[PDB]
Amino acid sequence: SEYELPEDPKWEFPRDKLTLGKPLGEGCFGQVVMAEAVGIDPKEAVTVAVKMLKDDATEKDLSDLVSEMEMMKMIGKHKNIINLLGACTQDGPLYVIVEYASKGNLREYLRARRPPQMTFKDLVSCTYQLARGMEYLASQKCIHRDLTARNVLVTENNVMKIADFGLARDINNIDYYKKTTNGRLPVKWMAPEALFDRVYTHQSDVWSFGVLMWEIFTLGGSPYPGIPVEELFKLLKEGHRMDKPANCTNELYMMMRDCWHAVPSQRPTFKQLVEDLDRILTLTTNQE
Amino acid sequence: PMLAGVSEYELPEDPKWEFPRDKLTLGKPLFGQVVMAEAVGIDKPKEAVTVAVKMLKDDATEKDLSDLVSEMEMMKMIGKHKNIINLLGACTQDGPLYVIVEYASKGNLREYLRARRPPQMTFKDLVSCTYQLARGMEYLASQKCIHRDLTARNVLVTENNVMKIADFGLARDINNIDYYKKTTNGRLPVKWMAPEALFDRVYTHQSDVWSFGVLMWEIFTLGGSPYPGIPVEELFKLLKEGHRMDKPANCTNELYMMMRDCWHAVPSQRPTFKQLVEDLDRILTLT
Amino acid sequence: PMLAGVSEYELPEDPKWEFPRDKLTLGKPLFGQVVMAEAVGIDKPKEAVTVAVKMLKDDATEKDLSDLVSEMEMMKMIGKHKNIINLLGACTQDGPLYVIVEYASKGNLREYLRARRPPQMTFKDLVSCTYQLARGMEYLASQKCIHRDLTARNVLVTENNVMKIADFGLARDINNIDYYKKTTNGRLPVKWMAPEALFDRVYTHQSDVWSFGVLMWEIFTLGGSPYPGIPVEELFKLLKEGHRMDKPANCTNELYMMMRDCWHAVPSQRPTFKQLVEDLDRILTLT
Amino acid sequence: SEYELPEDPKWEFPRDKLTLGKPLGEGCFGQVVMAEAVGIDPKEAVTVAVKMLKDDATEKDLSDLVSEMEMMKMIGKHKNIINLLGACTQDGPLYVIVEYASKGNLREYLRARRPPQMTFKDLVSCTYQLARGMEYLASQKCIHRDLTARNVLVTENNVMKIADFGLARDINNIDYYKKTTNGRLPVKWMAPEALFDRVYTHQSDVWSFGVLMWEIFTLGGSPYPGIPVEELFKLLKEGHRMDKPANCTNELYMMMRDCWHAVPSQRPTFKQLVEDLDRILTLTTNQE
Ligand SMILES: CP(=O)(O)OP(=O)(O)OC[C@H]1O[C@@H](n2cnc3c(N)ncnc32)[C@H](O)[C@@H]1O
Ligand SMILES: CP(=O)(O)OP(=O)(O)OC[C@H]1O[C@@H](n2cnc3c(N)ncnc32)[C@H](O)[C@@H]1O
Ligand SMILES: CP(=O)(O)OP(=O)(O)OC[C@H]1O[C@@H](n2cnc3c(N)ncnc32)[C@H](O)[C@@H]1O
Ligand SMILES: CP(=O)(O)OP(=O)(O)OC[C@H]1O[C@@H](n2cnc3c(N)ncnc32)[C@H](O)[C@@H]1O
Repeated sequence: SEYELPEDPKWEFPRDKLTLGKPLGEGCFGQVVMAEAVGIDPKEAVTVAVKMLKDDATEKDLSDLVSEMEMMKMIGKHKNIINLLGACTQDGPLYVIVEYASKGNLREYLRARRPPQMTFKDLVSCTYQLARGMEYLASQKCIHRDLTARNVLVTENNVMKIADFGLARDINNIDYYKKTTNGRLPVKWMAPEALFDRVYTHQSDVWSFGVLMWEIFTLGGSPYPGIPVEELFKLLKEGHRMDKPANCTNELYMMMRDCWHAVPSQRPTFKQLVEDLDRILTLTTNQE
Repeated sequence: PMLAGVSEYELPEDPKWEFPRDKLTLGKPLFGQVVMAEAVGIDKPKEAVTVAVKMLKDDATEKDLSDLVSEMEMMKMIGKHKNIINLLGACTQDGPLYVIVEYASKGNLREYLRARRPPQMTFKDLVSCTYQLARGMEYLASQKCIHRDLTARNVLVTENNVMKIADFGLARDINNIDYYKKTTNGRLPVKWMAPEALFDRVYTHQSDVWSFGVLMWEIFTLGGSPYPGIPVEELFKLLKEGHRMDKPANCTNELYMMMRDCWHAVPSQRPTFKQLVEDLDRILTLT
Repeated sequence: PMLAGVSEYELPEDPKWEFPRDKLTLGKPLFGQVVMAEAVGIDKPKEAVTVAVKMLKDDATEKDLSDLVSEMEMMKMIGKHKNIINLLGACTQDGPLYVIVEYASKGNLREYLRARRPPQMTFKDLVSCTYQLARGMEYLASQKCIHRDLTARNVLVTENNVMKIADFGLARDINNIDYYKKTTNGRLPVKWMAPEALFDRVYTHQSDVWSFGVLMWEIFTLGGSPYPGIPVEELFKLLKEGHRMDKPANCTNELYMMMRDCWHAVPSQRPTFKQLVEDLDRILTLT
Repeated sequence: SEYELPEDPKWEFPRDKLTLGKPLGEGCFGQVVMAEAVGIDPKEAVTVAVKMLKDDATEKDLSDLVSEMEMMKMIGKHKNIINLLGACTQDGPLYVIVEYASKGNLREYLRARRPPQMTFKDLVSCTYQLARGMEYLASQKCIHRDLTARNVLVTENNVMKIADFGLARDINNIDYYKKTTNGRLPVKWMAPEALFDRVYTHQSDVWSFGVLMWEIFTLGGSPYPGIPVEELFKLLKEGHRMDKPANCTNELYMMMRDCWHAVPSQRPTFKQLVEDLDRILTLTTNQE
């Protein structure tokens, strides 16, 4: 065969049962399009999203798409993680078929529902759902490395879905100590040890989660407003951190600041973040 | 003297190229982002000229930042040429990095050609476009630079329909070092890569000639996508097996043989950019 | 609770594998350095056993440190096996990283065989050595590890002449990820690399089978150097052209066909380690 | 041809005029052997050193050897830089032919001439020669990146020769800002910005020179005695530096400490180091 990907029958989807449709957008690393997959699971046609390469794809783009597919299989299913539905890997272009999220990414979702709509309780719920998704990811021995609001999708029923696992790693046995340089990660979401010390652990993902929390409570704001990525390397070393969002309580801001402790072991674990957010969410949810 | 900690930024000064931030007004958008802008005095010290500004986005990675800085550095090394987008200035101190370059009102070549397909491009125009690009590459090669990302999407077109080679973020300076067996090329567009760039960890001017051949095919197909119907996923093996693209409809046998020569498996058997310029000049004259 | 700044070291704890520094006495030397040592209680809690300790040198690089840590991590993943050098313990806290492993009194296989060439090795011994190594690799592959650096110099021999696969610094865990198109392999020994590892940015268990074939050749030549008279400098092109090593003098047609099968260009056409073990067991029994 | 290296006639040496001899040692990345080259320059046979690959050479080893050859051609000739004499690049294994230094590397040279022989003036002279070599290298727009005593050779006439350019880079036009990760450089000779900030400049080589100075004045001592490379990353960030060698004056120790300023622009330039060392050397040299 002229193709290269190995067979994995349980996940393979027939190409003649997939109808590609409207493009959902370009990621410079490939493209996602809406599609109809018959019997992907009932011989019913369900709307899905398909990720594939563009004509100017590089070997890194191809390896990233394949890595994302492999990581999703390892992670497994979870309410707060975009679900892998199947793939077309044989006799043709690589198609990774995933759950379609009609409301788009979290940043645009929040920006479109700003006040002159999102309620404070809705923001806490979003944060809780994502903490649960990350707590699950970490328990599956996966480090995401690219947790941003743009990389979270929202379903028609407003469910938060962590997505974009192309940069994620499997740390079940190897932790890449001193060999993960991290030059392809978004600087404004990176923990200091990821930027300077060639490591990346679950605690580094906790730092990114703190930045994601800030994005949520600013209803889709861009991190470190007015501070170019160009001067952030030295500012971070100097202890500078983002300020408190207007629609954030002291308790939630202290949580963000704790995720940003310089010492990784001083940051909360995702298990602890889930416990605290469950308490806060419950108390902010009307019980009448 | 300078006190310590005056700037938290990192780029060194280069006064001759530095442009005042207060003289630049960023406009509508057009790895990073490019936006139109007005630059006062970059040319008449009071006249505002329309330019393009490349900068980082909020989700910039260290590779993105190093690529933008590398592009700026390569443009200074290469120097000015009619068929290369020219660097006009840069804001590198006390703020975000802005690389200011010539604005090309007609967009990239791919789109340019696609929008001018028969229902306004003439055969002579296609040959002219190809010759201009061969001249730009001959100059770039003489300046000891390998571009590595030559595609029609990376060629811009000005108001006066001048072809401008752009996007030097992946380019390398091979004046003294050639990166033999240490350039893995995983960030280059597969459909434009020579076999030795894909498999053998090298990249020479002859690898750019292979890319030029693909660009020629894109041009004579009026912005068509290379290896139609062939996924990049199976191209690695097809290329080793000797497969090559077919002749575009609006292409003469002479021009197609030129493309095929750029795709010889053995790099030294491909023409040099100097030879391509000489041949295209002759063809253009006889057209 | 723990106060901050108690340790300036970086490795996380793993108690079950940690060995007391005061129970380890470093001896004479044997990327880093390996030295003999005496470890009290690593086995009788009062008995000192002779072991080998791998550690960094004063000119260690971050790659050297990450490689030593990776080797330690891979050995824990792989688990114990008769034909794999076993990990005994490690000192990772409050001091230099010491990876403590089984001491093999007879050195590496290359030297072992060279010192036993006819003026004490028998044909049966060579087959036995090969089978033992096939068994070790079959186990490693079942544990979803790709070694990537299988050479006779990376095989150690114990006092009881047991073959032990060693040097897991370049090994990878492919339980869930296979590194497709992202493993460039520039740090692997060229003369032991499968063509797809050299040219196609992949590495699978079938690539280790190719290396195993080269190891078989090293074994039946009593520690000879692969591709004699052929510089690594011209091997890239020779390999693409289909060239393969000749049959060693002390090798039967059957064993040579096995080597040639490990060197099939198409990876799926090579035997699996499981098949190699089954075939070698039969040959060994008929010898 | 089955080989890959391009021709460069002016430097090519005939293989039949080169006789390989005794091995000078293994560098794990290749091997160096003594040899006789006839007419390499007079049809006289001069003793030279030849660097070549070993049978287990990797692609990095091959690319490093070729890079070293290319860098030496760019640097040019200098009294304090090991001289490239020629190479055999066609129709056979790559041989890079260089000046033979009979006294070996500087670390062993100093250790073999310790006191129960080196004089203090000799140590200052060694340091001055190396500063001159580096001042020249930097003016040629080259960053060495691997300046250690083991990487300095000494000739029969006690001339200091900077060697091992396999990790060096040409920064005539490109400076590799934020794209030089430096994971293959010896940690104990690395400036903090080289370790943490993905950059490498001439000022980073000045830091390494300070460590080399310490090696010289301890007569071949190993840097950061008793401090494992494993804990140096955090100790460096915390401002820790090596102590003053016994046979070092306050003036020379202040020079070392200045080479180790955390801020690169605060370190002296090689031009300044050469000027100060020339003064110190002159004053320590008997003028009777
Ligand atoms: C941030 P980027 O690299 O563009 O990210 P990507 O290219 O994956 O997505 C491009 C567009 O398609 C959207 N998108 C990606 N995956 C899905 C999906 N599964 N369902 C709905 N929209 C998606 C994404 O939010 C964005 O609007
Ligand atoms: C190939 P890519 O990564 O999209 O390239 P880039 O990130 O520079 O995208 C810039 C967009 O604006 C266009 N563009 C880039 N530079 C200029 C310029 N100097 N003048 C006019 N248009 C430009 C370019 O063709 C594309 O449409
Ligand atoms: C192939 P290399 O990089 O030399 O490999 P290494 O750096 O481990 O060198 C170690 C030296 O001591 C030998 N050696 C390594 N490990 C052991 C061991 N566990 N027992 C006995 N000898 C060993 C090894 O064969 C070589 O001679
Ligand atoms: C530190 P390493 O990697 O072994 O360094 P290398 O392998 O280049 O050198 C190995 C041995 O050969 C010595 N050597 C290298 N080059 C020369 C030379 N040009 N003249 C004399 N000895 C040399 C070097 O000092 C050491 O003793």
